[PDB]
Amino acid sequence: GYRVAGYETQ
Repeated sequence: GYRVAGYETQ
């Protein structure tokens, strides 16, 4: 398996 994530203003 794997994991992934993201974040951004607006």
